[PDB]
Amino acid sequence: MLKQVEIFTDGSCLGNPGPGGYGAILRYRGREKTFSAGYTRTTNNRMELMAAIVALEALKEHCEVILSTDSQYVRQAITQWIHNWKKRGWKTADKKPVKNVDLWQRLDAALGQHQIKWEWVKGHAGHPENERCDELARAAAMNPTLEDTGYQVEV
Repeated sequence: MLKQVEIFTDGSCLGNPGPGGYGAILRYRGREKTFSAGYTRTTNNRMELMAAIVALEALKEHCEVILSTDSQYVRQAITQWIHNWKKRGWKTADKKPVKNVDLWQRLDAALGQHQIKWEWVKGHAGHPENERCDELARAAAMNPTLEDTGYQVEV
């Protein structure tokens, strides 16, 4: 039995927008859950954020999570932006809503219930669980069954 919740996420997209997917692996309680789905039209950044959201929301009590992703998009926002995004009320310098604000808020709500430790691996030097992730991310994109609502060529 693992003392720490462990999450592995990945996201993929064939275009901009194009069919995309995500694969997340959750090591919770004594089980190992596997999430995966593809969306008909979307972006790689929305697929990479979806990975984490869908995984953190499977957790039904306050945990100590360790998250592993090679996503630079998430890294950058967690490391240099998000802090600033709350204080300003989720707005850009030109007073418009940040890109993917719908998912950043959704994720901010999920990150909120837990003790979160981030692990930024390099796309080519991670665990096999990151590889199984990319793999699912890929397969998903090759067969979309859902629609990414909050997607906008826009805002």
